[PDB]
Amino acid sequence: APMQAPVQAAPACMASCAPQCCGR
Repeated sequence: APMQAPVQAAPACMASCAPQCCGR
């Protein structure tokens, strides 16, 4: 049971397009 880092699910968020593709 290895402890993994959960990914907060973003809404179509991409750095290059962020923070617009991340809505805000």
